[PDB]
Amino acid sequence: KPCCDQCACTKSNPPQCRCSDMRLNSCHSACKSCICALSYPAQCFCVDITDFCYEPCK
Repeated sequence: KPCCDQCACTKSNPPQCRCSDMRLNSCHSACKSCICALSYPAQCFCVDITDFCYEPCK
């Protein structure tokens, strides 16, 4: 499951939305571009800009 607690979206049709929340070692299953801190363990964000927000988690 890909979820997202912190979501962000530009006001526009359609909107580009990024997910700001930050995981360790890797991004969620449906993240194309994943950008992590070079360090163990690693702080990974998903920089994808999809045009809808995923739902929260847990």
